[PDB]
Amino acid sequence: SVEHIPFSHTRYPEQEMRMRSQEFYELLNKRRSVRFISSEHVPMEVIENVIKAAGTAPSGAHTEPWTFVVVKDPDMKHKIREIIEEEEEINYMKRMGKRWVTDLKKLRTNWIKEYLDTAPVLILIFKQVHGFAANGKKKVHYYNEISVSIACGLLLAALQNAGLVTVTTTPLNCGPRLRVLLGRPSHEKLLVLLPVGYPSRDATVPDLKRKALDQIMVTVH
Amino acid sequence: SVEHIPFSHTRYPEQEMRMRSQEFYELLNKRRSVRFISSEHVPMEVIENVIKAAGTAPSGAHTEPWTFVVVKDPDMKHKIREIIEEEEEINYMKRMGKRWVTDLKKLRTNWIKEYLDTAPVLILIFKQVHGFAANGKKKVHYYNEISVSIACGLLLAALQNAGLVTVTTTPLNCGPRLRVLLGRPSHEKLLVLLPVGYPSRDATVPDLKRKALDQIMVTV
Ligand SMILES: Cc1cc2nc3c(=O)[nH]c(=O)nc-3n(C[C@H](O)[C@H](O)[C@H](O)COP(=O)(O)O)c2cc1C
Ligand SMILES: Cc1cc2nc3c(=O)[nH]c(=O)nc-3n(C[C@H](O)[C@H](O)[C@H](O)COP(=O)(O)O)c2cc1C
Ligand SMILES: N[C@@H](Cc1cc(I)c(O)c(I)c1)C(=O)O
Ligand SMILES: N[C@@H](Cc1cc(I)c(O)c(I)c1)C(=O)O
Repeated sequence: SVEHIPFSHTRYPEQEMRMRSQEFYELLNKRRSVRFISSEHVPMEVIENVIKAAGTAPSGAHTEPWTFVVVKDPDMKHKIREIIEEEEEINYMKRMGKRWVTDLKKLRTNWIKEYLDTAPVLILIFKQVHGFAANGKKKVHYYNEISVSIACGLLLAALQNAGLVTVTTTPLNCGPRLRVLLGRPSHEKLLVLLPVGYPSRDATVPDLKRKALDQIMVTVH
Repeated sequence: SVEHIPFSHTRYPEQEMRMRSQEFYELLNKRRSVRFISSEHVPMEVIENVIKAAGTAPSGAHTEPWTFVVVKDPDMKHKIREIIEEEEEINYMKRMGKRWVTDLKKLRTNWIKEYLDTAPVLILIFKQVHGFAANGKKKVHYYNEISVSIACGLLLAALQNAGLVTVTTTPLNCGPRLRVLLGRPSHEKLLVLLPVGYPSRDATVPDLKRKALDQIMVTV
């Protein structure tokens, strides 16, 4: 059924629009995945306000196919760390394949993940690959992966705006074990882990360049 | 290859963090998919900046596997409308199946898509399923769909921040036809299509409510 209201919208005059879009670009452009996170405590309000932000993503036919699992318990965080090192280490020695580990080299990345223990909160984003109403019939979540991914793009923006850092991780093959560990139901699958907090004093990043605009944008006549 | 540098953070005193993260939530919450786009011209510098924003996304092994095809030419915009409308008609009639079609009544969409002609900008996000080294050899794009989608998330944030509207659309079975029409290379696949501009004077949205925090978040 559902009815249809007018849309009220807030416009800015063209000059203001430009300002806000340069500035927002200049802000997002400082976002860098950080793999070295201070142990220092983050305000729980903020973590909430960024998850809230993520939950404003669009989603196939309005299905909102996403769960955000927040872990700050030092002992559950450790248990996650165990599952992921065990798996990542197999992924590096063999599972990923030679080509993938080669391609990874430059980032100086290994199966050791200090941050899963040091980061004050983790965020595990789970997609719901279908759902159930209160009625208990299966519902279809169209384009669930894209939807949750967008939402997730929204998370990254809110974190960077709120002055927190993270890295977007997809720990290969740790899905099923983390589901079970975290008591998530069978219709939910892990899509990303994000460790959240302040960068560590000694935090570094790989000196990578983003592509020039004329290499992501094509105008067509 | 490599090179690793000290990372420079720009920190905020906690009170300010709650304030910024609340405002940014409120800001984002006023975004809705809008399917009635006015034909007013929008400024390029802005479309540009929302794309620069979208391009600052993370990506699997720093592959950046995204191409944003911007189309403002009315002729071309029209030929996109023909293709899509032709195909969504089939989609609604025979091809999406009954369940899906029903799931969509509440939103009052069909295969007529006027914003394809009306809107002053179309943005087609394509994902690069693989790419090419400077030296011409194939390189793998790890998690390209998630990477491109994420970028797309930042693009939606950037549109919103800037006072424009759109509607994330997935034109099922339009992929190939639009690819060739827009001249794109074989290794590119259309993800999503965004008609961008201001809302029409008349513009509606369905009256949907969003989940509350405790229906999406779970602490352990
Ligand atoms: C990936 C995905 C696919 C979508 N595909 C379409 C579509 O093909 N046609 C359309 O009108 N809207 C599409 N949308 C818009 C959604 O229907 C919209 O977000 C949802 O109905 C709730 O709307 P909201 O943005 O106002 O919160 C899509 C959204 C998502 C994220
Ligand atoms: C979906 C996808 C998967 C990723 N997986 C990992 C990963 O598992 N481990 C890791 O350290 N970083 C991962 N990242 C972070 C990227 O390596 C990083 O985004 C890329 O090198 C560019 O770095 P930047 O975010 O600072 O721009 C992933 C990013 C994307 C979008
Ligand atoms: N892409 C088609 C069908 C469609 C409508 C909506 I609303 C939606 O959320 C999804 I998934 C698909 C169209 O544009 O009408
Ligand atoms: N997930 C592993 C390996 C990995 C590293 C990077 I850097 C990356 O972009 C991707 I795709 C995979 C790890 O976290 O070490």
